Parts: sequence; structure tokens; C-alpha cells
Amino acid sequence: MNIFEMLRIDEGLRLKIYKDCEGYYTIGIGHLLTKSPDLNAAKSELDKAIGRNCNGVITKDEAEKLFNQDVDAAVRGILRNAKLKPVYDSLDAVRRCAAINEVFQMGVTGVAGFTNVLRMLQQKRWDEAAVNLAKSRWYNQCPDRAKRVITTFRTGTWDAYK
Ligand SMILES: [Cl-]
Ligand SMILES: [Cl-]
Ligand SMILES: [Mg+2]
Repeated sequence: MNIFEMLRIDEGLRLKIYKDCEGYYTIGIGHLLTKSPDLNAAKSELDKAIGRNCNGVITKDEAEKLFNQDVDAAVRGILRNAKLKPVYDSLDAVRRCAAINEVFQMGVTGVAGFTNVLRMLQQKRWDEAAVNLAKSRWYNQCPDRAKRVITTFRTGTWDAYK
């Protein structure tokens, strides 16, 4: 198990445009196309992301390429955010993977907004942090994509992905 396998389980892999649990246009392994309500803007963003005329469809290799880019962007996003970086750096290896997953799913801005959860994690208040995350809109609207991440923050092991 590793962060790639983890996110492949939570997000799955789809090769045409869909709405994610937040309601935004998405493809491949959780790749956010736009927050625009407009399907044309998503279709143009898919072509822009890939470098060719896709007409809403991609290959498995193109998805895996987008996926590497997106996990690298989530890690860089955490490190470059003043609120997230110290918290992240205080986490053990497995909880770091839950942190990357959360950012990959929700984005930096969304995660950074949860000031109290970040303090709970930095202070190693795993049960409280998990209770609080299970009360977010993310959990309530994305319970199948979020449940295992929250448990991972609670326990610090890979067991929810077994
Ligand atoms: Cl560790
Ligand atoms: Cl879900
Ligand atoms: Mg690291």
C-alpha cells in the first residue's frame, strides 16, 4: 500500500467526464477539470490538460500521467502553504499519506480552512480530529471517498485499505 494505491481506491478510475461528490467536472483518478458550472469549459480544460483533442475521453496511460501530476501538485500545495506545512511535517509517515489524500480530494484552500482540525492533528489529538472531520461537508457528501482517510488519521495504520 502507498498513496497512489490509496487514492486509486478512494477516487477510482473513470475515462470520461463526471461530476464528483462536490459537484464539479472531474475525470481519470479524481482529476478536477474546473469549478465552472459549464461543461464546455470542462471539455476545453480536458483538452488543455492532455495536449490533444480528447472529446471527453482519455487513455489509461493519460490518466496515470495526470495522476502523477496531481499527487505531485498536492504535495507541493501542502509544502507551500504556511498553515499546512508545519502540521504535515509533524505527522508520522502513514498520516502524511492521509494528509496528501485529503488535499488531493478537497484542495489546499479547503483543507487549510479547517483551522481547529489542523491544530488537533499537530497536537496528536487523533480521536478529536477524526470526530471533527466526520462532521465536515466532505464527509457528509463524500462518505465513501472520505471514510477511510478519516480512519487513517485516527489510527495511523493502513488497515482501512486492507
Ligand atoms: Cl513515521
Ligand atoms: Cl462518496
Ligand atoms: Mg513527505
